[PDB]
Amino acid sequence: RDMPLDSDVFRVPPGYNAPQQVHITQGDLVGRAMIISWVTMDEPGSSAVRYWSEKNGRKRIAKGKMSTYRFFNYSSGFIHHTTIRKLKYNTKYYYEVGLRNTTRRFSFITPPQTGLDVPYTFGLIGDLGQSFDSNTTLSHYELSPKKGQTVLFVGDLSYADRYPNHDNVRWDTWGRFTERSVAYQPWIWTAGNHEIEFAPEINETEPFKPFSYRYHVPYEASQSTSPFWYSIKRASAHIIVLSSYSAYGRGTPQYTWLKKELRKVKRSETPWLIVLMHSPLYNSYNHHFMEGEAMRTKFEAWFVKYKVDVVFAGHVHAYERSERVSNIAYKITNGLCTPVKDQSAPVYITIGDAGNYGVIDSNMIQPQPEYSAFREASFGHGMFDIKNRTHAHFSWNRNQDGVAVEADSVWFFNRHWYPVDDS
Amino acid sequence: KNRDMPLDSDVFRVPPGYNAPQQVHITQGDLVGRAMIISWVTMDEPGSSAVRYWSEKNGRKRIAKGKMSTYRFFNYSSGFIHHTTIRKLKYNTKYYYEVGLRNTTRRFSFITPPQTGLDVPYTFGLIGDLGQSFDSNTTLSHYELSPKKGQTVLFVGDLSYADRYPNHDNVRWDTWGRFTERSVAYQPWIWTAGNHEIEFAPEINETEPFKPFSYRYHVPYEASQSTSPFWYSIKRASAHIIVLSSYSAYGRGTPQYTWLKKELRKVKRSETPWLIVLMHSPLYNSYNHHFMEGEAMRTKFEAWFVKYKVDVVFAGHVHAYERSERVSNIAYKITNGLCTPVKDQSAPVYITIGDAGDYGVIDSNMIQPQPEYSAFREASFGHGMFDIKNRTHAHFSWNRNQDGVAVEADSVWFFNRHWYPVDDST
Ligand SMILES: *[C@@H]1O[C@H](CO)[C@@H](O[C@@H]2O[C@H](CO)[C@@H](O)[C@H](O)[C@H]2NC(C)=O)[C@H](O[C@@H]2O[C@@H](C)[C@@H](O)[C@@H](O)[C@@H]2O)[C@H]1NC(C)=O
Ligand SMILES: *[C@@H]1O[C@H](CO)[C@@H](O[C@@H]2O[C@H](CO)[C@@H](O)[C@H](O)[C@H]2NC(C)=O)[C@H](O[C@@H]2O[C@@H](C)[C@@H](O)[C@@H](O)[C@@H]2O)[C@H]1NC(C)=O
Ligand SMILES: *[C@@H]1O[C@H](CO)[C@@H](O)[C@H](O)[C@H]1NC(C)=O
Ligand SMILES: *[C@@H]1O[C@H](CO)[C@@H](O)[C@H](O)[C@H]1NC(C)=O
Ligand SMILES: *[C@@H]1O[C@H](CO)[C@@H](O)[C@H](O)[C@H]1NC(C)=O
Ligand SMILES: *[C@@H]1O[C@H](CO)[C@@H](O)[C@H](O)[C@H]1NC(C)=O
Ligand code: VN3
Ligand SMILES: [Fe+3]
Ligand SMILES: [Fe+3]
Ligand code: NA
Ligand code: NA
Ligand SMILES: [Zn+2]
Ligand SMILES: [Zn+2]
Repeated sequence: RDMPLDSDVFRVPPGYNAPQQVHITQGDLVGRAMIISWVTMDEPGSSAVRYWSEKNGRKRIAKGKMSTYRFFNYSSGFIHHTTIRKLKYNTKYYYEVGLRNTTRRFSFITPPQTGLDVPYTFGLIGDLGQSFDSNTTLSHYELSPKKGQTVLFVGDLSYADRYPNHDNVRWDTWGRFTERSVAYQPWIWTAGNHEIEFAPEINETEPFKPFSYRYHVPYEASQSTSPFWYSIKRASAHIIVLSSYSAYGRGTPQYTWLKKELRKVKRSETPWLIVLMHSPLYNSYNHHFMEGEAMRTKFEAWFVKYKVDVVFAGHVHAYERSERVSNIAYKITNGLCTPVKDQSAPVYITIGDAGNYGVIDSNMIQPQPEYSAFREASFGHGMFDIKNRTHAHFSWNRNQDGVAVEADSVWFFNRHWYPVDDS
Repeated sequence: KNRDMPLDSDVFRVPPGYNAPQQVHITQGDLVGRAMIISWVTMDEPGSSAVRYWSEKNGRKRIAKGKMSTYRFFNYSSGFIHHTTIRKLKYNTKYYYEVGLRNTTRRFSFITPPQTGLDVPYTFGLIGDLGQSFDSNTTLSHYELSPKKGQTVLFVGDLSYADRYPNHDNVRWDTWGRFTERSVAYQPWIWTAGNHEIEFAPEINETEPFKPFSYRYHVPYEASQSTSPFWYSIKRASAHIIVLSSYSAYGRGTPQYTWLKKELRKVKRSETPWLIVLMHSPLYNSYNHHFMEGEAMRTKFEAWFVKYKVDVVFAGHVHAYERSERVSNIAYKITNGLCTPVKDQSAPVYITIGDAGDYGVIDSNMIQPQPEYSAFREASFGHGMFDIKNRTHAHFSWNRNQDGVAVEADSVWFFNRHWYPVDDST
């Protein structure tokens, strides 16, 4: 069910050395920067980005870096990453790439300065892939009247690793296909298991290699030492991105980083505390049942201690919304291993249903457990729409519904600023 | 509070002569025991990485050529580290070897193991969390003086504790190398990485995990088709030893997870009936210190250990001694309430042996009451011995530093899970 190579969504932008696979993401901690990324296929080209605000109309130049990689017998084109800095808040910018030969122009709008009541609408997309289902989900997202301003992407991007030798051409197609969204609004990247691409049989033993060359993240801005875990702040939200497939034992870099990062969160500046990871800690579907248990034993108690509002994950190709529950009272021999209602705990949402390679996960463990509020095996996407420091509205849209139809929706009451039972 | 041996202690003396090799240490260099990695440091100049070696019988002297490396850690600059692999050795024979051939030569010896086989006896020492306190020295002394005669040390992690010093003062890696040489220059120590080897110190711009340890202690990880030094397998006599990394990734689909799943399928109990796992952090631990830190890895690998009938899992990290019953806790399914360990005669025994001395502190606070899964636990310094007699029987003993070197405060017969799975409860 993967879209054929000649699909319209995979068309090559015309013109000699025209930039393609253009994508942007936040480039700093607070929203004044953007990483601009693209690929040129005919020759290295310039890594310069020309950009200007609509407000001041002053054309500026930022210089970046070009890189290449190989994977088995695949050789990449020329990958460009350029960080535009010192941007004004809440301002429309135009930017151009391909300054030496064929120039292409895009735009984005910077977020407002971080603050207590700053509204912002986040899209939720996971396990996207490049099937016709993937295209429908992307269409529904961009047609949504809630108007997403940034996608929180919970992992499993291209599924290129399903192809012979992970045929990395399917990374190039995915980049051309997603450009119509991510060239104009940031996607916040989480690494999933299809990004691991550990393939010792063809001597590719470096985890996350193609993904890490193609998708950069501002990980140094939160004093992380690795691209696979990091934080950003945007509007009223503090977003923590974790790596299900990296080390998280006590004392490891990721564990150390997260422990310190949670102490740095200021709910008086960013009231909405959001965690992204690929593998869900709470999941009542058959597929990947209990894979999240290892990270849960390490980090669940911290999520409760710090009153995380919501944890988004993918991996399971379906939709699930938990109750606020915790399973943190276990001590090996005390028998306390059943999740209980816990209003201090986040809501766990699985949103890995954007299409993958066309397969939905319909097998559910029955009956629906007490910890699960709502689950359905349909393709779709989410929207987390912050109104102010106390209220955020989450909605789930199905591909088989109208683009303005929400099959599930719930009001989030903030755990720090308004801890009322939002059951 | 500071019980570390002072820099001028006799165990830290520098071998005399210009560029004399120091911190000499060996470990198995291949999968089956026909090779040895020879390692050492020269301090005055790079020197030669050549190793001269010969058996005590035929006496034909050969040269193996190795590689030199250096590293920096903050304001520390290492000396010149040599690693050289001697290959194609004969089984069960004594070899002499010489390092420092350019200037000051020093000579040592080792005895290769017998060829792997079903009924091959072999005596393994167990040492965890050694450190360089006076307690550490006593433990090493007790091991060297054992009447049972250890032939290889299985070391379950936390080596030098240099990371406790300001800027992890890597001089304390050098001292530890000189201190331990009296043992490890003559018999292999099998290295497991512990949390004191991570040395993740972003505050001083040292962010490469395991850097000083991995420069100083090499392992034959390619021999078992691992892509990382931090997890690997070796076979020695009748034992198949799997070394895991508590502080590397082990999620589904990760390199270590993938490697272990495939490696367990390669185990042949008719060739190496004793299946032994090493890791730093214990999956079963009834002490307060580090209680339940092993849960995450336990969720991933415990069921595999039972499926493959691992005989024993050795760990350190807790600075005390513990021996579990044969139990498993693998039946949990979130909502089925099955989260209590049960007797399980396919399961390994879990032994915590992280009590060789560290920086001088014992972990004495225990979970009360002693849980059913715990057979024996005691907060004393000491070390262990896993003495394989044959394919059905291995004798494990625990010697305390406060006792005579021949006294075993705890001991138990292991009955092999493949050839003789009798209840061997204490
Ligand atoms: C924070 O955002 C909430 C969601 O928009 C606000 O609630 C909404 O307030 C409207 C009046 O401004 C009201 O018609 C809507 O029904 C309501 N939506 C709900 C409750 O889901 C909230 O407004 C405060 O709380 C509500 C319950 C009323 O008491 C309002 O008068 C309050 O202003 C916003 N909080 C603010 C603005 O402080
Ligand atoms: C493997 O080694 C075991 C320990 O040395 C052997 O058991 C010991 O056998 C002695 C002489 O047969 C006997 O005096 C000891 O009591 C006994 N030790 C223990 C702890 O049981 C074992 O020998 C077999 O097993 C024992 C239990 C008897 O049935 C013997 O008759 C058997 O030969 C060795 N097993 C082998 C070589 O297969
Ligand atoms: C993908 O969806 C877009 C927007 O609905 C449509 O124009 C395009 O033809 C689709 N391409 C496919 C399904 O290959
Ligand atoms: C890579 O190798 C496969 C065979 O394993 C072949 O079919 C494919 O065309 C090769 N691709 C390139 C770009 O050489
Ligand atoms: C490294 O810095 C420490 C702390 O300032 C100092 O005591 C030590 O002598 C230094 N080591 C060097 C410069 O080799
Ligand atoms: C360490 O132990 C050895 C052997 O028991 C002894 O000769 C030496 O003096 C000790 N060194 C210390 C305690 O510093
Ligand atoms: O083999 V002779 O140099 O002691
Ligand atoms: Fe997926
Ligand atoms: Fe220790
Ligand atoms: Na699974
Ligand atoms: Na996992
Ligand atoms: Zn996945
Ligand atoms: Zn430890």
